[PDB]
Amino acid sequence: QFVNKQFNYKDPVNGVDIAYIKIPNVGQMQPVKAFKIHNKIWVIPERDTFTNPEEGDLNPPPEAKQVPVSYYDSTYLSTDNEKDNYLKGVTKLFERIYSTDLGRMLLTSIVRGIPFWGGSTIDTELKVIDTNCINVIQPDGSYRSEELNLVIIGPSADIIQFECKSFGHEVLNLTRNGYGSTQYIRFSPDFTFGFEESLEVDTNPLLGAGKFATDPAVTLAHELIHAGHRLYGIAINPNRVFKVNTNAYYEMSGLEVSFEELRTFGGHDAKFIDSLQENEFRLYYYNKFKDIASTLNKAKSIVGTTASLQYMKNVFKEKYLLSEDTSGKFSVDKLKFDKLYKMLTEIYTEDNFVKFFKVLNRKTYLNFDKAVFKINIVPKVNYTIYDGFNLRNTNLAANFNGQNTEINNMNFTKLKNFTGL
Ligand SMILES: [Hg+2]
Repeated sequence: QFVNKQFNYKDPVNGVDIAYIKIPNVGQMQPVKAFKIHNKIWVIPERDTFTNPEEGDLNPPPEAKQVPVSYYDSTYLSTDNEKDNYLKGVTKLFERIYSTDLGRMLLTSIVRGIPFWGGSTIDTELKVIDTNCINVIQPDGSYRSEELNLVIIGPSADIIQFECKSFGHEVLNLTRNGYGSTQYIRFSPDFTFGFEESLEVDTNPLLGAGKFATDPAVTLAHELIHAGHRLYGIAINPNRVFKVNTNAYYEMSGLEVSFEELRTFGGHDAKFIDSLQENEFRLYYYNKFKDIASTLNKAKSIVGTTASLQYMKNVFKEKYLLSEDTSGKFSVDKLKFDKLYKMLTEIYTEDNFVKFFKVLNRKTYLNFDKAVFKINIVPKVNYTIYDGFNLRNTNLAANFNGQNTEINNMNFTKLKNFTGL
């Protein structure tokens, strides 16, 4: 079991795993109630009005601009009951991901993926990077800094814009230099997307109303895979995009999909990135792990009193699977690097999780969303850790009937259609 406490949103704060916290954003903010569901992983059941100064409220953009696939509701996730349900929904989804061998591996890699202590401007000293921590209000009212890897937070204005956010460094590209950084995942367990079972229908923008619902566990896993990349500093620059020439409608609109998203989906999508660049990326991040080992070897003392130099050097030797001689000098073994790189990029994919969940799912990232549904996964009669919607020993166990929004219509309320627009 991944989440040892069944938190209720109204549980009293203790300054340990139920606390009012502040996020290291450049602006001001009122403390927000947060829940530590696992070592290094916190959940904030609030709409993310914090990580991005440009998204400080919940109203859509009124400047003759509006993205087609979007959904707005400024009251969602504003009541204590919604926040309680959000917390239990997210918890349930982590347990579902933890219930599979692949999910356990991913969550283990994510917990191990401590953002690198590269904040020191002096080579002989190892120092944390402040924006990889939160500030936790203690029972005496004072703040203490706590390192963390992952935050699950509510979506911003656009409810169905699920994405990873993280704080940048002035000089460093933390998500693409091997360092990594604390990841804020905007996510909701209260909505899901509809897709079409037929491939030609799913990839056509004019057809389908979204007969089947995506298992939210897959959506979170997709998100967590992205966070794994960025926590290990191997995320592919989103400016590297594949000019889709395999879907006449994508080409018609000149749609480009980032290599990072094709990689995350896996399956055939990941094959659109040809060998020459794949090799280039691998070699690029292999060197970054070399510079990390070269930084560790120069560090002779540590900054602060939270942990010893020896301990932090070992934390990063285990994160990056470095090699260590008797004198403590670290190096990167190409074999072990390729092992970890492939693990994070090819083993952890959305298409692989589909196999472990035994759910129905979009066959490619290169499709067209059909509709968005309101769901409630907290009741065991709706959704279980082990089966998602396809509850065993009911009519929903077979043929993914649980995700069939026409057969299981009581579990889905269609809110918006995207076909045609
Ligand atoms: Hg993400």
